[PDB]
Amino acid sequence: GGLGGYMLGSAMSRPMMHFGNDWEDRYYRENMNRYPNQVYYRPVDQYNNQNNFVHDCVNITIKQHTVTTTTKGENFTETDIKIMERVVEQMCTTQYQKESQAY
Repeated sequence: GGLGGYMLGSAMSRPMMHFGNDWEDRYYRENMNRYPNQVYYRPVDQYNNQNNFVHDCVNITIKQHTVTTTTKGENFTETDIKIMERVVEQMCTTQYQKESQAY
């Protein structure tokens, strides 16, 4: 992620997400193309519970996406970070589910 050990998953379909209010739903519809469609992570063998994996997958993926987006001149607000937190969490979850069923 700038220092080693993370791997990049295949791209996943962006989910329909409902955020519980009109303004965030509209915001989401308009801004969702700006958020990742793939996750960075560390091998599944290296975590105790899916909970950690997910937590880690999320901060690292988002932080790296933030460096590549920022270099390009545009910035994420706190709302961006919040939403990104949720959707990257679901995607990391699908990723854990997928990598662990390696049997």
